[PDB]
Amino acid sequence: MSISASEARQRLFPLIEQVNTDHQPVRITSRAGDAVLMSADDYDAWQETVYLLRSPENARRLMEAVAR
Amino acid sequence: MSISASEARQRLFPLIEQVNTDHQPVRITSRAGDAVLMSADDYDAWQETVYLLRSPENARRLMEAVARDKAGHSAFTKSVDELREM
Amino acid sequence: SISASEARQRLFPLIEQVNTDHQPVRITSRAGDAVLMSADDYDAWQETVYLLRSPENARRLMEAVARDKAGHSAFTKSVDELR
Amino acid sequence: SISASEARQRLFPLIEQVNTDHQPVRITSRAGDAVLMSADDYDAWQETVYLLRSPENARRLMEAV
Repeated sequence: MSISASEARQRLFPLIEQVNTDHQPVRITSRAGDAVLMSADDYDAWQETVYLLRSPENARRLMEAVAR
Repeated sequence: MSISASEARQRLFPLIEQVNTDHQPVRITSRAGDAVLMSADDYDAWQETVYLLRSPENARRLMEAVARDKAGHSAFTKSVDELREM
Repeated sequence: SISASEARQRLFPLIEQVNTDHQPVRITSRAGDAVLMSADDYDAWQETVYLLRSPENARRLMEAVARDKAGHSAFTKSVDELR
Repeated sequence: SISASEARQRLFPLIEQVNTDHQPVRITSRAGDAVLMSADDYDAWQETVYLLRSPENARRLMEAV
């Protein structure tokens, strides 16, 4: 799962299945710059958690509630 | 709040009570420079959380665990709700 | 956001786009949903929170980014003053 | 870490250390535990986290030249 763009183009569909089951990023290569394909749920989860880390109480809340 | 080093020297027990009740940091101001007093549990919880965030997959797992139970839900919702206010 | 059919068609232009404006693209499909972002945003996100494990590293990152913008010329000047 | 009664005796040198060393100090006490850190370092930490919300800002943190 570090591949050329032209191959990522043909395999796009299984690559979407993979990213949703694996939850690892796929590094895509090109003359145009590299891209990462990742699952929407991993992306959302990461952006949401970094937003919540704005408030240091929030991590304590989250940690405390898990361990319940 | 924000107070001088000279009064914080006097009021250290009550500022630590405050910091671990209201969870708002206290700026202590002085000739040298200024400092911030906060709750240690807030501080450590933050660090350890960031330690676990090695990759987006870890963020997803942490969101799962929050999704597991009623305790996770309300903690999460409350945090979202504060964030909606500010 | 765009479908996977279309993302498959336009992948090459989407790869250059995502590295030009640096905005991620949401891709929906019957197989599931993905996002496509530049490898640079992705690495920068991961690395930057990893650095932030110690909150003290935030000041250090700001100082490094400022040294970066200032240039090699600011450092040569320091060298010269030290002599 | 240090007790709150040691920290009271030495609050000035402590505020100076924390600004010079750019490392926090843990304070343990009867009223619970607290962390003392440089105000500027606290502010940079809060600001950086705020910023990290976009993957664009993160990119500009990494590729700042």
